[PDB]
Amino acid sequence: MRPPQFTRAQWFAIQHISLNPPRCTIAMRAINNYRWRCKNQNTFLRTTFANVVNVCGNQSIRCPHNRTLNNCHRSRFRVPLLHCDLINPGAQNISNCRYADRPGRRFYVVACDNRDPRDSPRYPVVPVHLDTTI
Ligand SMILES: Nc1ncnc2c1ncn2[C@@H]1O[C@H](COP(=O)(O)O)[C@@H](O)[C@H]1OP(=O)(O)O
Repeated sequence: MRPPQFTRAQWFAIQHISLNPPRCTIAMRAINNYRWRCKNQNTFLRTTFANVVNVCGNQSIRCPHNRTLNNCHRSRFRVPLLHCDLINPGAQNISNCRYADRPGRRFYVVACDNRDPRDSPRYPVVPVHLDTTI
């Protein structure tokens, strides 16, 4: 459940965009604050919001994880990433979750939609979901 105070685009940036992320255990705290249980896995794309918006404006394709949607877009280049892996599953409380940091590099596929009235008018079309990385 995305917290109502944030638009889909804002929650996407909070969960998946970070050029220079801190350790996973630290970065994930803000995200787990709004959940019932700690997130098992989360990926941060080391790029800028502006760059993802550009990927939105390219060739459209069916979303791999949900082919009924023809609103996905694949990046042209592989981008560095930071995978955050949960260490204590079901174990420790949602207050003391620790993560392992794991670097990676690949293409990403995002679903994009029309901006929310609360979003910046500068970007008519914005990224709202990370479908997968290849
Ligand atoms: N509207 C949506 N469309 C597609 N995937 C979604 C949507 N809402 C949540 N998800 C994805 O479902 C999974 C489980 O959601 P949750 O843990 O909140 O229940 C996550 O990978 C999440 O993506 P995301 O990682 O961006 O949150």
